[PDB]
Amino acid sequence: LKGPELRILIVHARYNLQAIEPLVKGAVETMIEKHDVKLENIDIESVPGSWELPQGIRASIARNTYDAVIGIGVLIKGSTMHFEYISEAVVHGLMRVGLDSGVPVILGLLTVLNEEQALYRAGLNGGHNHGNDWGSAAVEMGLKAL
Amino acid sequence: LKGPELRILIVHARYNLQAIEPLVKGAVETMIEKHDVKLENIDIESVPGSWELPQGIRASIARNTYDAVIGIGVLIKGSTMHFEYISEAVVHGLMRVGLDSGVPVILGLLTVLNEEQALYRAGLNGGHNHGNDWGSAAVEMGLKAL
Amino acid sequence: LKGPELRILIVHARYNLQAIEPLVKGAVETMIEKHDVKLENIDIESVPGSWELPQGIRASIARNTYDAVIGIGVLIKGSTMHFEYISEAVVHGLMRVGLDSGVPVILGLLTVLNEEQALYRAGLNGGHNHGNDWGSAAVEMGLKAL
Amino acid sequence: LKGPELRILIVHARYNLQAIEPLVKGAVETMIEKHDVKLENIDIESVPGSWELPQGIRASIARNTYDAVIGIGVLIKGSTMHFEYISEAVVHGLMRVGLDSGVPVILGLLTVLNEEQALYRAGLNGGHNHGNDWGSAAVEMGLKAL
Amino acid sequence: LKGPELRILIVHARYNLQAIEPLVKGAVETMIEKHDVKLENIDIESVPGSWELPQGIRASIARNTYDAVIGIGVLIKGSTMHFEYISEAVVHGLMRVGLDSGVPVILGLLTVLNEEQALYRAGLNGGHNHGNDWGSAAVEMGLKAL
Ligand SMILES: O=Nc1c(NC[C@H](O)[C@H](O)[C@H](O)CO)[nH]c(=O)[nH]c1=O
Ligand SMILES: O=Nc1c(NC[C@H](O)[C@H](O)[C@H](O)CO)[nH]c(=O)[nH]c1=O
Ligand SMILES: O=Nc1c(NC[C@H](O)[C@H](O)[C@H](O)CO)[nH]c(=O)[nH]c1=O
Ligand SMILES: O=Nc1c(NC[C@H](O)[C@H](O)[C@H](O)CO)[nH]c(=O)[nH]c1=O
Ligand SMILES: O=Nc1c(NC[C@H](O)[C@H](O)[C@H](O)CO)[nH]c(=O)[nH]c1=O
Repeated sequence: LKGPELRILIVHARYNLQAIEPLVKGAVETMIEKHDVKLENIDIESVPGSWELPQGIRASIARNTYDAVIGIGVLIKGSTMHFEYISEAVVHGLMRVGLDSGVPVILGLLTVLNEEQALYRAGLNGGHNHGNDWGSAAVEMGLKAL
Repeated sequence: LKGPELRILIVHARYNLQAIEPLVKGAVETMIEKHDVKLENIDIESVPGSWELPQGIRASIARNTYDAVIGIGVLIKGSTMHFEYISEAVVHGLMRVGLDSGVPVILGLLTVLNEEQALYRAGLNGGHNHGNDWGSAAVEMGLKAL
Repeated sequence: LKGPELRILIVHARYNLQAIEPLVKGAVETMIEKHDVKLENIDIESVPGSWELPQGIRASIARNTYDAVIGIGVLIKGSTMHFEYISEAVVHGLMRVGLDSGVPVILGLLTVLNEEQALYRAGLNGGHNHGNDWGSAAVEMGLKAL
Repeated sequence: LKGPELRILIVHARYNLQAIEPLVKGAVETMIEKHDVKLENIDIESVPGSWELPQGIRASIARNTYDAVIGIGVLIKGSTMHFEYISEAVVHGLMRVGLDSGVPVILGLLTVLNEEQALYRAGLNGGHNHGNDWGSAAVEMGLKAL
Repeated sequence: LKGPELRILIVHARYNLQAIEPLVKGAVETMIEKHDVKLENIDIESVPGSWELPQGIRASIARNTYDAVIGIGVLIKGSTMHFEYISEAVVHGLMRVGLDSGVPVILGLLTVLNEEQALYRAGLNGGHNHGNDWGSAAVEMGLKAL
């Protein structure tokens, strides 16, 4: 599946940047190299934390036109219930924004127990980079939308 | 109950295809063989993962007209909280799409602890294929809708 | 409280019929015998499972006019997380349908760990039939709605 | 803070009346004695159970005009998952009704493990009556609304 | 990032004031000192408890115009399930208000097991004041909104 005409938006948070960067890279590279997406057609915005993800995406969806958007963030369990509540709220938020707008929203949210799990799913320490999968999913949903 | 005039949509994810195929088959066969649904009147779309299910269904519901739709996906517990949050979000999502559109959405989502449980509910290893039940449910809700 | 003019709708699922029948009976009998509701004024629809409850109710609410509706279903914990997710989604769904329509929706949903608990709350094995309470609640909310 | 002109609505369920009455009293008395709210300006409706709370409040909010409303109910953990699902649904429902209507809805819902805990929070057995706090909150939000 | 023209709203609850004051201070000081936000351009409202947070914010969002709002509250686990249900409802409520209005809502909600954890995240006893981070997040989201 190739989408030379696809316009993709990527909004990522900045918490746990060590895990986030590889994820964004994987997503971008895969779209470009495996799906012929054009670098100029990929916008990359960022927000402070995962909580801002739904809101950041919604604001951008109103500004420009995209065929698909990927929300990327990394939530790690802490000592409080903060993680549980934010996670639940962000996941529902992302789903709402996609259903409300009609624009496919790909879930690049990692909700892990600790750092190691995040890094692993970002392709480090022998793991598989999940951003790659998200890249392909974005392309696919973008096309099926047209 | 027979629905020769019913138009049914089936959207399934592609994760855990070993479990998904039998489910789709069961659903289709049952509708055709037990309810006189016409093969030509059954559309089968697919999406990457369960997360795309609500969005895929919504997009299609807008394109064409269906009497009922079946969302099929298989979520398996992993090492992180990913499973819990995606499950909760997809289930609420599917319910929303059905209530928003007025089109009956049948739940063919399996949320299991491991592969064996999925395969079992797909009719393998002595289990009962749940896709069959979903097929009948779709037909029934489609008729009651008219 | 008597509601001779009340029009009540009862939508019940068909899973765990052993527990469902007594519940419907209790609800109907109580409304008729204790509240003077007229048998002709009580519609009884059914759907495959609890998941279809919100959707079934919504469809009917659009067709005819009712003063109150009772959603009856029985969900039993199985081996997977299926029970937890369906339960949460159905409960939110029923609440939405009632708030969206302005029509009182009485919760006749049992979310139990096993069969015995269901049967018991259906008035068998020394238990109290909860359908009765639901019957009275429906009548009361219907009147307060007018 | 005094609100002589405030019109307050109180909707309470009837389950666990032993705990509910003290709560309503505390709320009413505090508003009157500490905030100069007029007895004639306080409406008190009731519903069967906590599930009817959101619906009861919504119906009344449409009938008359209020500056604030207090939802009072007592949910006690039983042997099934009933408590968990009803609790979650009612809390979300009350929040929705307030955000939808723009009318402040004060949470006078107790979600406890057993009777003792309820009675205690109702001011009995050495406890502090929480209805009092709700009374003050209602007055405060009602004023800030104007 | 500097926002001399930004208008920021801060709504905080009054429960656990020992933890709330430092949080508000941190937020305000950071915006002013690190982002050139003007003291006159920062409104600070308050509400009784965290439950009133979404409602308070919504009311204010309707009155005036803000570029971003920060919701600050502290919920501590008690002996009942009260904490769990209020937390879930408030977090979803805040997300809704931001998505509904299009105005960025920063989450300054602490959901902790005990006081010590709250104080610690408020910058006391060797901890880092989280209000600071919230201040920067507000400024950032406010600008990206314009
Ligand atoms: O706290 N842990 C995390 C976190 N908190 C930041 C929050 O999303 C937000 O920026 C403000 O709290 C309120 O606006 N954000 C993440 O993306 N991952 C975490 O693991
Ligand atoms: O991860 N496990 C699973 C899964 N992840 C895929 C996800 O739904 C989606 O494709 C992207 O994450 C975000 O768009 N999807 C499933 O259907 N089952 C699983 O068991
Ligand atoms: O599975 N257990 C149960 C159940 N599944 C059926 C489901 O509601 C529905 O019919 C289809 O899954 C998707 O449309 N329905 C119940 O009322 N109780 C249960 O205990
Ligand atoms: O069951 N326990 C409780 C309860 N059930 C009643 C329910 O709210 C309703 O009246 C009907 O079920 C469906 O309409 N209601 C409460 O306020 N507290 C409880 O502790
Ligand atoms: O109870 N514990 C807490 C609490 N209850 C107050 C509640 O938010 C509200 O004021 C009324 O209950 C209903 O309107 N509020 C908090 O901000 N933190 C807590 O730790």
